[PDB]
Amino acid sequence: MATCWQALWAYRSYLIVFFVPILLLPLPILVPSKEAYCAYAIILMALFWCTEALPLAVTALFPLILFPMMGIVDASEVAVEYLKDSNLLFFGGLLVAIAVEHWNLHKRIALRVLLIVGVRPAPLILGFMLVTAFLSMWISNTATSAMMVPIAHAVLDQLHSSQAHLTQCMSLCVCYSASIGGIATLTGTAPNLVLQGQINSLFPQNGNVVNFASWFSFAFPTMVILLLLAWLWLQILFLGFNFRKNFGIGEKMQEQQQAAYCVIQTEHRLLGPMTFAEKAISILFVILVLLWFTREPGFFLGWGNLAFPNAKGESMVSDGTVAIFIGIIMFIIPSKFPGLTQDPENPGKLKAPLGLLDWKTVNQKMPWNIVLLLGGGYALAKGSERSGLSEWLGNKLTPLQSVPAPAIAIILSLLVATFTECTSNVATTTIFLPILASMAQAICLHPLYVMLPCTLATSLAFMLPVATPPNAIVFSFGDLKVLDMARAGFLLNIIGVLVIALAINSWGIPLFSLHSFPSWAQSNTTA
Amino acid sequence: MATCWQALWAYRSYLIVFFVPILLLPLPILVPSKEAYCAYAIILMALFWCTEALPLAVTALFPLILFPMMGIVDASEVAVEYLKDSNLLFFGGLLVAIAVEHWNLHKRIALRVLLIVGVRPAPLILGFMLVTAFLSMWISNTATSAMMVPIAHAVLDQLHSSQAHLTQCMSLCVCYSASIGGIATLTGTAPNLVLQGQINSLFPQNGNVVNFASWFSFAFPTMVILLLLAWLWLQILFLGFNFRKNFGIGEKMQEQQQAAYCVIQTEHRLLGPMTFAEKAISILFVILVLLWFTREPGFFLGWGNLAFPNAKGESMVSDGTVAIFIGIIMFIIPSKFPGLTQDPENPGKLKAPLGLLDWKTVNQKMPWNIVLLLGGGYALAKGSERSGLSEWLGNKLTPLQSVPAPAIAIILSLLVATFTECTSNVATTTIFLPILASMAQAICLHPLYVMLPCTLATSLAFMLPVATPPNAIVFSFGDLKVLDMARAGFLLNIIGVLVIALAINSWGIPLFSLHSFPSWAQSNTTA
Ligand SMILES: CCCCCCCCCCCCCCCCCC(=O)OC[C@H](COP(=O)(O)O)OC(=O)CCCCCCCCCCCCCCCCC
Ligand SMILES: CCCCCCCCCCCCCCCCCC(=O)OC[C@H](COP(=O)(O)O)OC(=O)CCCCCCCCCCCCCCCCC
Ligand SMILES: CC(C)CCC[C@@H](C)[C@H]1CC[C@H]2[C@@H]3CC=C4C[C@@H](OC(=O)CCC(=O)O)CC[C@]4(C)[C@H]3CC[C@]12C
Ligand SMILES: CC(C)CCC[C@@H](C)[C@H]1CC[C@H]2[C@@H]3CC=C4C[C@@H](OC(=O)CCC(=O)O)CC[C@]4(C)[C@H]3CC[C@]12C
Ligand SMILES: CCCCCc1ccc(/C=C/C(=O)Nc2ccccc2C(=O)O)cc1
Ligand SMILES: CCCCCc1ccc(/C=C/C(=O)Nc2ccccc2C(=O)O)cc1
Repeated sequence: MATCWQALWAYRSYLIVFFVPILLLPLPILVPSKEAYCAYAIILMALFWCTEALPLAVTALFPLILFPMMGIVDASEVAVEYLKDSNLLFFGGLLVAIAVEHWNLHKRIALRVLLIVGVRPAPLILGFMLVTAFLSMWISNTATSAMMVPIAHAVLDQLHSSQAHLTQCMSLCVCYSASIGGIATLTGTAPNLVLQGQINSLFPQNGNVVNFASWFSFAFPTMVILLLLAWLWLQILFLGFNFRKNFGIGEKMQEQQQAAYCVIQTEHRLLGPMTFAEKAISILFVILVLLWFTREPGFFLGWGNLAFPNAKGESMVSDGTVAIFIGIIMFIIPSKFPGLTQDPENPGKLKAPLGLLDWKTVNQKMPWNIVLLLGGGYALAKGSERSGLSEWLGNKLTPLQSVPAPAIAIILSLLVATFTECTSNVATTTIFLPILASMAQAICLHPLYVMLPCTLATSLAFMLPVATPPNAIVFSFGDLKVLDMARAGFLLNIIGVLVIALAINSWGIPLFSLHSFPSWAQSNTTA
Repeated sequence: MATCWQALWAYRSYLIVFFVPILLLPLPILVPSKEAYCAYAIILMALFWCTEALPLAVTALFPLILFPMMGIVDASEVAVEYLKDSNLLFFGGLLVAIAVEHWNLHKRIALRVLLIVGVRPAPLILGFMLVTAFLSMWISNTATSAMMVPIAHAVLDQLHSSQAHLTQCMSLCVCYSASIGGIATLTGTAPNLVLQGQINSLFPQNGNVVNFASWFSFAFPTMVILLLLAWLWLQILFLGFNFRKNFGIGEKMQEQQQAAYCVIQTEHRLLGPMTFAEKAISILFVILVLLWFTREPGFFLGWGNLAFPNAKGESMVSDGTVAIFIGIIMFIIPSKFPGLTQDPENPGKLKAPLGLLDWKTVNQKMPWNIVLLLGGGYALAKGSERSGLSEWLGNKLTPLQSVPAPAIAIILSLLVATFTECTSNVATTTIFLPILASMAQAICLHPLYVMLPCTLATSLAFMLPVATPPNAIVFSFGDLKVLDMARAGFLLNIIGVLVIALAINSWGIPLFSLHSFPSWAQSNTTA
């Protein structure tokens, strides 16, 4: 009787696997098209992540057994989508983070951070949101998340150990600041450069109206307002809304934080002179970031364009090649260089010191499930283009002409920021942007009024682990749930739409003259 | 004085990394072309595998940092070569081998094999060479090596434990029989079907001279002679040439083998009735092989052509899709199905049984280095086509016309079997075969006399771990060296050439009429 409601709650992860793909079978049966077959696979994988029925890397293997056997794409063509260039940037970025962790260099950094900032929950999070968003303005968002996530994990382990929901608030703040901060520069992310392509290709006489100096004046105050509104929402949701326990003001919080800071000062006064392994890894860490800043900056000419150019003039060497090249070097350098030890067998001959990385410790400490989880996001987005789901949704934005013009920028921002959680940012932008230019010419509206919110809203990807590859790197240590990401990222999409709709109707109107319909957007069909 | 020769022998793995890429710099400097830049990367990676200076998966990351920064191919195009379709067949094939190993089913199979064959070294190896070569005639060579290598490893662990150089002789015999046995049928391997394409496309009036019934009559006696000559060479090299210790004849070998067989009979009489986890995995193992036999057989119509066809008529579902689909199912089925246990925290609610596979045991027992080692072989072969190294070597076979005709089949077989150790079998065959047809028409020679040894010699890949993806699967357990493979595979290439040159000059002459220059190979330029 009452034992039936006990057992079925224990079997809740086996009842979802058996009853979710049956309850969605009205979709690929009643509307038999190739677009409905791709929408079935998107809802299915999004429901297996929130309920956590399967492991995260097992659900990412579902495009390998769905897209062939419903006719979307061949099996050999869906297989080469799983190890792209951004997978190797996560691979080589975590080869450095393993050698930092193994030689106790993460205990040196996490004690030097907490001596500067201090044991306070909320100013420590804002200290990590500012450095991550500042770094993401100049390098790729995957290179920032692969570097800052193992550092933010070592600070939390040194905070909790020295004190005897904060670990989810700090893992999400590095995920979100790497995506929010990338929109303040023209070369910050990838869909920002597509808008400069589609403006110079659609309207060839614009006179360079979208350059580095005018995009920065429009999108940098949007980044700062969206950052401080994301810090307030992440603090209210996961930490309390007390706003005095968070900053630690008053008594009974100054008694603990003096007793927590005096442990950190003692723990830092031990672990004295640095070893040879810490001196060689910290030098290789500065060289790795200095080669990321100056590889292809865009506003001057880096070493990736002087040496190694292609026919067009861009770089054949990406950010992943610099990360693999440094991680290979760590297999070569000895760890204790004059370390002639003795071997137990054949006493005889001597033994060599191990390198800064050996394969035995790389095989243990590597998050191999994230490499598959990131690869399952590309195959889910590639099958969305090969079926025609992006083209079908793009041809539904056209009858939105009979809405007043300030409300076309809001409805379009919601539809792009929802749809970009499934697909890629670069492929959504190059499809939608020719459609919105032809729609703006028909209702005597200026372009870059429906194209500028369409470019900024592809970077508001805050819910699912397949959009914005920063979203999957934060699951490398298993202290999160995918429900906890979707619980914080839903209202952050609606906050981010109301900020973009503020920046396009105030301080976006004078520096672009959005009230004129200028003389480079005419055609033979307008007037 | 004498301590200098002690220390430098200990540092032998750091002196090779520093002095091999300096001693080969005369190649990319003196002959500055794009073909010499690709030959430099091939010799470099082949020298780091034999001397074992770096780990096997680290050397496979070298096309990611070589081919971009010497102009061969872009970094984003060399990155999507590392997870192809045959990587996922090794992945899903080892998901089943982990669940077999974890639930002690490998102890049931390894005791049932040794009760049938018996503790004798040399007839046990021939028992594994026959079943592997028979299975490889009907399915892909990667699916046979992914299934038979964990079974042959469990027999050796049960042989050595029940007895108190054989472990290298048995790992290589499953590697070589999966490649040798695949040439006896037309649909056995991939370059065999390319010859039926290039014959029907070059000479359209051949009258179907290469079909299933005539290829089998020519290439099946070649497979059996090459198999028994490979069993004799592997036994002489690794085991002794005593030929009575191997078969175990005489006294002092019948005293041990009766005392070794009586341990196996006792060890098998324990481990009684099978559990639920052994009954569900053994049924999923028969269904996996039954779906591999009948997917796309070629001589009748499988389920891959009836259901899921493409526009041409072939299958959109490959052997990798069947292996992933079974390995996903093992995450769903419970292991002890009415297993309502108790949880220590909240005594209260109950707990669910784990599946047949959980991610904690997959993350430990998976050979993740072989997935990278197999991917480094495709990127090394793809960069050989994008530079033009295969085209350059193909245009050097043309001036071989002024050699007597039985010696053109031997020289060409040596040059293909050497060059195929670096590149792929399918891409070497589709480049070389149009060149040899045009060379055969100019010296009044029959085709399929220089094309039939060119098709059979792309399957004699026995030295390096990048050719024939069976060659990299045998390193999954680390009991081999790459030098031990190259020490057995060098003379097996010269043995395999002298067998092909026997089958093309005896019993290859009457059933193809190779002495006639028939009426379908004429042109406007011949006579
Ligand atoms: C404002 C909050 C900032 C929080 C910053 C969090 C992110 C830190 C990223 C660290 C990146 C490290 C790159 C590699 C470094 C290699 C060198 C190395 O390890 O040397 C040993 C060094 C410790 O040397 P030792 O003291 O001799 O043991 O360890 C370090 O990693 C150095 C500390 C790095 C982080 C410092 C961040 C300071 C930001 C200050 C911003 C302004 C604060 C204003 C408010 C306070 C005013 C007083
Ligand atoms: C000739 C040498 C043959 C050597 C064969 C080596 C390769 C064996 C491949 C085994 C593939 C197993 C697929 C999955 C099986 C699931 C079922 C299962 O495990 O059932 C429990 C079963 C044991 O059941 P139990 O006895 O109740 O514990 O275990 C097995 O896996 C069955 C044994 C499989 C291998 C048998 C090979 C026999 C070949 C005979 C060829 C002719 C020999 C001529 C000379 C001797 C004459 C007397
Ligand atoms: C539940 C787990 C353990 C296994 C996988 C179940 C689902 C995730 C997928 C895998 C195979 C899928 C099926 C693969 C192919 C088809 C055929 C498809 O219809 C056609 O292809 C009709 C013919 C055509 O128009 O081409 C309708 C959906 C369906 C049944 C799919 C329904 C959803 C299925 C069962
Ligand atoms: C030894 C490990 C620790 C680091 C890597 C060393 C070698 C494996 C590779 C990596 C980079 C390679 C270099 C990359 C580029 C070039 C330029 C190349 O010449 C040109 O490209 C000339 C200009 C042109 O014609 O395009 C000659 C080889 C060289 C020096 C390569 C020599 C071999 C190098 C040093
Ligand atoms: C299928 C993919 C989507 C998953 C379903 C889903 C899950 C969560 C949410 C967002 C809930 C939320 O934002 N709730 C709150 C609001 C205001 C204050 C506190 C909360 C709170 O939940 O704590 C939306 C949708
Ligand atoms: C750079 C890639 C090639 C590696 C170099 C290389 C390594 C090994 C060999 C083959 C040696 C061999 O076959 N030797 C023997 C012959 C007859 C009986 C016993 C042996 C024996 O070595 O035990 C050839 C070349």
